[PDB]
Amino acid sequence: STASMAVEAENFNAVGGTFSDGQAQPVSVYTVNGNTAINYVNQGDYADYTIAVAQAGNYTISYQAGSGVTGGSIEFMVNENGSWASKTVTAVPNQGWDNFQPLNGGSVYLSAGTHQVRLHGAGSNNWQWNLDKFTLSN
Ligand SMILES: OC[C@H]1O[C@@H](O)[C@H](O)[C@H](O[C@@H]2O[C@H]3CO[C@@H]([C@@H]2O)[C@@H]3O[C@@H]2O[C@H](CO)[C@H](O)[C@H](O[C@@H]3O[C@H]4CO[C@@H]([C@@H]3O)[C@@H]4O[C@@H]3O[C@H](CO)[C@H](O)[C@H](O[C@@H]4O[C@H]5CO[C@@H]([C@@H]4O)[C@@H]5O)[C@H]3O)[C@H]2O)[C@H]1O
Ligand SMILES: [Ca+2]
Ligand SMILES: [Ca+2]
Ligand SMILES: [Cl-]
Ligand SMILES: [Cl-]
Ligand SMILES: [Cl-]
Repeated sequence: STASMAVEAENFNAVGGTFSDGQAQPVSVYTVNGNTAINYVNQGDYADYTIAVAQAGNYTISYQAGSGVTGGSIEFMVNENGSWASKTVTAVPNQGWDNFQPLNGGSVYLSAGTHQVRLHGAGSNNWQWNLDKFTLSN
């Protein structure tokens, strides 16, 4: 029943958000120290992923995330019946925008099948967090 899926944050299928950050897209990509990551993530911004799950299970969520402010949080959601269901919300420690640290995101039950996952800038701050990748582990 062991399974592990690392999803690169830069490999979103869509991004969105209202915050005016002056960029071409509401969430941007950059590289630092060979880590490609999403940045310019603001409050209300989100990044959508499609994930194929062979093995049903209660997966643990781990983010490689960083922030340079207090008040960023990653809300992990799954689309269930054309309706986003909030799964976990995780504050991101303020240890520097480029300083990615493993961050425990709680757990989410994923059936065998294909899931739409949303990572949403859920905290109070105008600026939220940067994200290298996240890993789902059973
Ligand atoms: O006599 C007294 C006055 O003298 C006069 O000469 C002056 O006019 C002055 O008047 C004041 O001037 C300042 C001080 O008070 C206000 C008054 O007008 C004014 O305040 C400034 O106003 C600015 C807008 O006009 C700004 O809001 C400024 O705030 C800052 O603006 C930028 C720079 O630093 C941040 C700060 O909010 C903001 O930058 C953003 O900060 C984010 C962290 O908060 C983050 O780093 C953003 O960047 C992102 O970081 C990582 C995530 O994604 C990417 C992205 O680059 C990256 O990986 C960043 O853009 C405010 O102080 C009298 O003194
Ligand atoms: Ca943004
Ligand atoms: Ca990455
Ligand atoms: Cl990926
Ligand atoms: Cl590194
Ligand atoms: Cl769950």
